[PDB]
Amino acid sequence: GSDKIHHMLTMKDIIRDGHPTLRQKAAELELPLTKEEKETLIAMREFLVNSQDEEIAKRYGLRSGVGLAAPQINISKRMIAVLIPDDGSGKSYDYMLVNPKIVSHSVQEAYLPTGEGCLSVDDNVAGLVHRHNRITIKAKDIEGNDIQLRLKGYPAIVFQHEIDHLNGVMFYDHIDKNHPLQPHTDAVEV
Ligand SMILES: [Fe+3]
Repeated sequence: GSDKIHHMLTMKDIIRDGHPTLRQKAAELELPLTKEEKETLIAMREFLVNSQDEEIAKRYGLRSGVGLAAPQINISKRMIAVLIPDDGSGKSYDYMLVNPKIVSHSVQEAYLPTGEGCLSVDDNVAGLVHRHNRITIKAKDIEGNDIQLRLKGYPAIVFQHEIDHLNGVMFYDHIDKNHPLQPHTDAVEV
C-alpha cells in the first residue's frame, strides 16, 4: 500500500499491521482468474483511483495510495495493483498484475529519502528502505496475458513494495535499526 507522495473499498477494508494475513505468503494463482479475482483486482485499482481523486478521497476519508496488494484487503493471493499517475512527463504506471515476480534485480540501490509509508501502517516507522533501483518483473495481466516490465527509480520502488506484501514482508523489515537514515555507499536517492 505505497502512499502517494508526489463494493467500493474503503479504508476499513484495508487490514492493519498486526493482522495475520499481512504476514502470510500469498498463493500463486492459476490463470484464468476467477470472476471474483478479476473483480478484486479491478476494485484494488479503483481504490487507488478513488484515493488519488482529491474530492472522492476527502469525501470517503481515503488515504492516497499508488499501490495495493491483495493481502491488504485480506485476500492471500498474488495480485497487486499499481497506479502511479503521470509525473508530468507522460510516464504513467497503471498495472493490475497477477503472480508478479522480480526476475532481474539491479545491484545499485535506491531509496525514497523520507522513507516509506503503507496504507496498512498507521504508526509510521522512520528509516531508509533500500531497494533495487532497476528491476525486471514478469507477471500476467488480468486476462492472463504476459507482461514483462523494466522499471527504474520510484516506479521500481513502488512495485517492490507491493510485491513484498505477497511474501508477507513490510517496508520496515528493510530498515536498519542501527543506522536507519544512513544511505548505503552505492545508494541513490530517488
Ligand atoms: Fe504497503
